[PDB]
Amino acid sequence: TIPHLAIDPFSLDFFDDPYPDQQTLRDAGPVVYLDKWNVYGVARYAEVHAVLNDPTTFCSSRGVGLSDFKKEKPWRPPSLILEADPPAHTRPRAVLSKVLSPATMKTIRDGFAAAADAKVDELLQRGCIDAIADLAEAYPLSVFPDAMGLKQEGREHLLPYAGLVFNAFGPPNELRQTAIERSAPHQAYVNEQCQRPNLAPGGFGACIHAFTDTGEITPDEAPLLVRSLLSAGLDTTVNGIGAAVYCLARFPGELQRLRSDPTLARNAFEEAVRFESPVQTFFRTTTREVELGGAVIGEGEKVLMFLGSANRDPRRWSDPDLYDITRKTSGHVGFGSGVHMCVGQLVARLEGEVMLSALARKVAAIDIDGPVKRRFNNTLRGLESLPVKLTPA
Ligand code: HEM
Ligand SMILES: [Cl-]
Repeated sequence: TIPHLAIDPFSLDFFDDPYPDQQTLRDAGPVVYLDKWNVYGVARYAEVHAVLNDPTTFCSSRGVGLSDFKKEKPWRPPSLILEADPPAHTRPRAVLSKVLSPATMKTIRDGFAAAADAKVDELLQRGCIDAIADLAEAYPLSVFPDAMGLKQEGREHLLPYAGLVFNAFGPPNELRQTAIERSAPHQAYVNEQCQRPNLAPGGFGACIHAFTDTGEITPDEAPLLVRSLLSAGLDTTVNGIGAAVYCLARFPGELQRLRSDPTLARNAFEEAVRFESPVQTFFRTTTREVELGGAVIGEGEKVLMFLGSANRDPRRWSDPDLYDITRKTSGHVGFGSGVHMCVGQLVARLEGEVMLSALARKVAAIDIDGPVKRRFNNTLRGLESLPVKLTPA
């Protein structure tokens, strides 16, 4: 009843060009079995959305990577938010929601926007830049560590640590095992910065620690919730902003529409998140035998969700393979869906909006002028290098 496929969604061949294989996965059926890793897969929007929105049946506390925490030891202490189910999930989630809330966004927006405008002005003086290192990486590095309240020393560990986290959700392939082999210095740095005395007043980290007396979290939970933001909040935005720049370089008609109405900046970024889905995949584990899209899945089984595929499923989207900055993107799953839906989405959108606004107001053309290089990661999609020439407006 369930078709078996040999596609390896964690192979470099897949990362290099996932879209044909994702159509094969969607068209094979609502539920597939991936013999390569002995997991179920769902690649259509309908089933991905259904799985995300039934956390009781498709739980996260046994890991959202391939590894089943009931069978293997986690490579690090489990996340108190990502790798927790209700009810344990609920109060830590509420704390991070209030830390990364609308009020916090109002406090940081002006500085995030000034930093984006200044970066674009700087890049325009250079003309020919690498939109990854010099923009997608440089801009979040110029705002997010400071907003966290991190000291200056040691920030070179942040991107390696995040790459490690997202590789570690994958299977035990060379990407994962190499990342884990080199991880000790990055974990040591990150875990240390999660302690209250190392987080500057008023930053996201100090705000988490300041929530440890309401009855929602205890002081011993705060370091791991800081760890969540340092795991999830930098590399994702790098790939999201890089995706948006890549899209504007490949779809010049859409750059021209954005220039003509810079208030499209926020939707242009959201559409980039749908179109390139920086977080491509992750898992749930079934807590019982369940029927999904006509197929029966046993208890204790890993289910791989293809978020990027769901965001390109023609059963849900018109012209899914077009980048359209006026698309109604509501319902895309690039930030997830349901109780775990990205708690940092307002930070992500703020960064992407103010960067695309700066581009819309200051740049007339973005032309690829060098070899484009992909960055390979078990669960993130993004570029390693994006050489562009920026023409000033
Ligand atoms: C374009 C940027 C981003 C993308 C594409 C993204 C994507 C996602 C997705 C798909 C999930 C759901 C995971 C699941 O259901 O298992 C998620 C959760 C989460 N994200 Fe993001 N994210 C982004 C930015 C951020 C930022 C900026 C932060 C923090 C400042 C952050 C922190 C978190 C946390 C803590 C969770 C766990 C939430 C929970 O389990 O309740 N993310 N993200
Ligand atoms: Cl760690």
